Amino acid sequence: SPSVSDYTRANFGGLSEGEAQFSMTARALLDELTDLEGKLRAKLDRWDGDAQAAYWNYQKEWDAAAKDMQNVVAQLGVAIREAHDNYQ
Repeated sequence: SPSVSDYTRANFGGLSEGEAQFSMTARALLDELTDLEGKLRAKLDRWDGDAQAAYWNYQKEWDAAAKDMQNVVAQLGVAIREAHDNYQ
């Protein structure tokens, strides 16, 4: 019943809403981890040697996982723009 055009605009609306939600979730996670790293580093000098070594390995892992979310939303944003025929 609706036209091809009606369904097409509806689909681009959904893509835009989804992209914005995934972007807000990625930004929220980055803020929370940056805040935690500040708190942990305050007295890192007073930790046991083995625990200090653990920190550098575990920090590396949680930061990489967060960075991956951010890369995914960047690529999705570009793909959606080009699907709209917008190359600027």
